[PDB]
Amino acid sequence: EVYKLDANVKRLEKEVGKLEGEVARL
Repeated sequence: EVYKLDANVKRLEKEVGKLEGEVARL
């Protein structure tokens, strides 16, 4: 369970970062 969750969070970390990056200049 934990092994998968760590992977989920790592991916979300990247995805939220990308979103924060795209709305950053708006």
